[PDB]
Amino acid sequence: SFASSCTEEENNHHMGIDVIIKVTKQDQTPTNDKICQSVTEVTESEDDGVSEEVVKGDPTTYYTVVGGGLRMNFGFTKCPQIKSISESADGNTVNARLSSVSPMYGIESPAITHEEALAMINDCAVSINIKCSEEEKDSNIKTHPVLGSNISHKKVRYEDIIGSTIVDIKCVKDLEFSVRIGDMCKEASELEVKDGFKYIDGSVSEGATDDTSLIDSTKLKACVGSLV
Repeated sequence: SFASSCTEEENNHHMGIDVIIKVTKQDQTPTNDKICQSVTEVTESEDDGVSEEVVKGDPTTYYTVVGGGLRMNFGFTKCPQIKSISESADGNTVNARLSSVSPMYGIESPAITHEEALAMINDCAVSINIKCSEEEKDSNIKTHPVLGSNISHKKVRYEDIIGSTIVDIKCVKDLEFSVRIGDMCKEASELEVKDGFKYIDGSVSEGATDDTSLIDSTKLKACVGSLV
């Protein structure tokens, strides 16, 4: 049930996901504000060569965002599709935002039942892997503005969404993360959830909290996707 706009209908939700992330690199790291160097998509459930099993696990789409002196890898398993990936940098910090796109922008997306949405909320899991990059090529920024999920990072019901968070401490000092799942047309109280953590000074704090100002989104730049 795809639609490119927001209509009034029960048990018919345009569910989306919006990931925001702010990384503070180590001082002793080489300068690199060259964001959106590359963005690649790939979906594999550990299903390929050398890894055969009787029971194959859930497939997982990985997004690798190279820029700002970092290689950011995000793994989504059973989550609303990601259609927009933006980034930005300044100083030793690099911000990135990965999300679905709301029918409000005129993009079409699936509308799922209230029940199907609750299960998705339960299964959807996001993995985080952040490595250093020496990549020096030019930013490959899009010509058009960043489209959004229409979901805000306000404090709402907590949901164990975020999984493994692995980072190369050489270039990564601090790291703040926020994940939001909800209706992209109109907030549905029971289907609005969020997960997040604040890795500061080597310490991790978890839980839902207001992150509407984690990053200044107006600074974000749309990254162009590529392959191979």
